[PDB]
Amino acid sequence: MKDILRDIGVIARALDSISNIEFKELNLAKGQFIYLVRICENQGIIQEKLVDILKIDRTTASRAIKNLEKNGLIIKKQNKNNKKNKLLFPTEKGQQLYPLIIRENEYSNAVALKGFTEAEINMLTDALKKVKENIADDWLYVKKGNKRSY
Amino acid sequence: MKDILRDIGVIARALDSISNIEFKELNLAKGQFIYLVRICENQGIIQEKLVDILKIDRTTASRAIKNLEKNGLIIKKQNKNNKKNKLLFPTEKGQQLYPLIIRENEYSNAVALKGFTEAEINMLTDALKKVKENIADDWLYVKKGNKRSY
DNA sequence: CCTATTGTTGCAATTGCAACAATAGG
DNA sequence: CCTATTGTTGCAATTGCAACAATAGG
Repeated sequence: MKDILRDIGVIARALDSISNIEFKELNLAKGQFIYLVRICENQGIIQEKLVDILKIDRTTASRAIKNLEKNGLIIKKQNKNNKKNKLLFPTEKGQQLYPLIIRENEYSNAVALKGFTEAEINMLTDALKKVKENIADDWLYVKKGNKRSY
Repeated sequence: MKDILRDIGVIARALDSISNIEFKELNLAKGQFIYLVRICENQGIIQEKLVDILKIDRTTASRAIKNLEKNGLIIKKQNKNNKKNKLLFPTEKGQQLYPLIIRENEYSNAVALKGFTEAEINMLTDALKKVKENIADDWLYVKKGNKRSY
């Protein structure tokens, strides 16, 4: 069985570090861009749903989202039928940053996917989607506190 | 073209968070285990070379390597020919941790590579190798300070 | 002498395990 | 009432852009 955890970890460290440095121009912090991007596509969704689809810690997302709302990029309004859910909507400062973030994310994507044909990227989109699903259960299994057996 | 950066970010966050909590029992910090894995297999390596292979910040490294030596997990040695380079070697408690660490990583890799035939993982190893190489230039590009033009 | 390497700290922010809250929804 | 959901703070870290120092190797 050949390792894959290493390269995927390397590739993510680079792409995230590039995005952090480039987005510091737009005053976005270390990991704050992954939230607003997802919040802009799915308007009004909840911390717990983002925590699930993004696979980050809940407390880490809580304070990181507190700044995006403090610094005026998103707004957390509540629903009349739910006293606990906080529906996270983007502001006009956030709606204008989304087309720019898509360009850095897409240009970094084109640099990373340089050399692949249209069929090769789909074979890689499917392979990564499968790996993302295979690891989803064990992430919450360890996140809850349960001990793995190996 | 389709997007690949998003899934790669999710997979690397989950695999890292799983490894962090499970290596917390072995008194390794938030991201310290990635260094010791490489130092054990590359004895006499320098901190700068690790920064290049792992694609993490140089300041993030140096501060983290300090704890690795401060907590007796590795050792910083000086050479005769070079008063600038610090050849990094693991301690004895560092060597005994290596077969355990590549046992959790090995199993996390098997969970991630679930349902792939032996050929499908090679088509994935070779694919991720290019993506790692394709992004190698642009990361040091931005890290050094030069602005990127789309 | 000169420039790229190799390596460290000053703030200042993020990160995340506990540990604790409070509603949802039976 | 009960339990899963959803959420925030306490606090001790790591993390990272500046701003530095110091030898390597011409």
